[PDB]
Amino acid sequence: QLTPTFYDNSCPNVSNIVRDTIVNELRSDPRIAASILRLHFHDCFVNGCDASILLDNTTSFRTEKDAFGNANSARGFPVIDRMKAAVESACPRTVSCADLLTIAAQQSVTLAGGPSWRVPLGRRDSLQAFLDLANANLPAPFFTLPQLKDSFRNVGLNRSSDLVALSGGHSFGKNQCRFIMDRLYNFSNTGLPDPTLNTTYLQTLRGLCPLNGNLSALVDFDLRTPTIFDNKYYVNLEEQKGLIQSDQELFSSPNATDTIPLVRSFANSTQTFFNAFVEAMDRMGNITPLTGTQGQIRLNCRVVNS
Ligand code: HEM
Ligand SMILES: COc1cc(/C=C/C(=O)O)ccc1O
Ligand SMILES: COc1cc(/C=C/C(=O)O)ccc1O
Ligand SMILES: [Ca+2]
Ligand SMILES: [Ca+2]
Repeated sequence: QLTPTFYDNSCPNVSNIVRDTIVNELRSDPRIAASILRLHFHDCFVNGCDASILLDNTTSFRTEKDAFGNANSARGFPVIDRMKAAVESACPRTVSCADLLTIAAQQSVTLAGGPSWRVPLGRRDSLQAFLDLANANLPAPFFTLPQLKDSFRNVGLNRSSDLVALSGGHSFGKNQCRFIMDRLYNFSNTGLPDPTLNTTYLQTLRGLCPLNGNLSALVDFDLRTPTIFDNKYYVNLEEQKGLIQSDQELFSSPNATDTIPLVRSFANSTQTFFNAFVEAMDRMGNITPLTGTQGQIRLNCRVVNS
């Protein structure tokens, strides 16, 4: 069983080292906190939270970094190496990359103004990466609500509260024009913009993402508080101002009978959202972990030991 006190004896300062590393990085890159949370998410949705996503290419297996969901998207890997090196110096061969990334995600959320809690620990590192599993498991921004739900259930999260609460991760962070071009100019081959996108916001987004423009240009997930982790992400949905398709569907989809009340619940109370996010976060963090003697304590998160 995973436990929050796993390193209280072997490395009582792991959480502190991780925090300081993020605090320093945030001064030169205010997007790092969001990037790190996403890395933990993409790690857990592929064979569980086993740091498989941090592994680089080998002649035997391809890195998950080249998955459609990570390629020219996932970021912050060097920052993870920095906190890892620091932790290894403070406590040699003690903290796994999988646990490190979990703590890093929790600290990122807290540093961004989100809830604060102690994540369960005791996960160990994988001996391989799963590129194909990543392309199949990572949900896409153009997914319908049914697909989004299927995606979460596929990894072990059956609750709609998991999807709605974890989707709150979009209360900060950036998104490329590339993933909303369809919503702005030609949604589902209708030749028209997505009707579930507020017309006034549509205009704003079209200005940031003109047709035939830079598809790599970055746009904020939350027009209200772009870098602050809060429940404003849900208020946007209620106003049809969710950035990507997968966001707005939680409130506009014909299959959203169960997600709508959850969206409103989180939008009405920060405490309600924070509690659900913590609960959902720990559930995601409990997806098929390697524990005990399974897997290893990777010294360099990029490669398997020795
Ligand atoms: C429900 C399905 C989800 C889909 C379809 C989805 C899709 C995406 C997309 C398209 C981006 C933009 C990537 C880019 O432009 O390169 C992104 C970024 C992000 N996502 Fe999600 N996401 C989902 C769930 C989540 C979850 C569960 C979390 C974490 C709890 C999360 C946290 C983030 C963060 C923080 C960013 C911004 C990262 C950065 O700015 O570096 N996402 N996601
Ligand atoms: C970067 O932040 C920290 C680093 C350490 C390192 C200890 C060691 O190397 O023994 C301890 C506490 C910290 O908050
Ligand atoms: C950029 O982020 C994502 C992209 C995809 C898929 C892209 C594609 O199939 O072209 C899936 C999940 C993601 O989180
Ligand atoms: Ca993984
Ligand atoms: Ca916000």
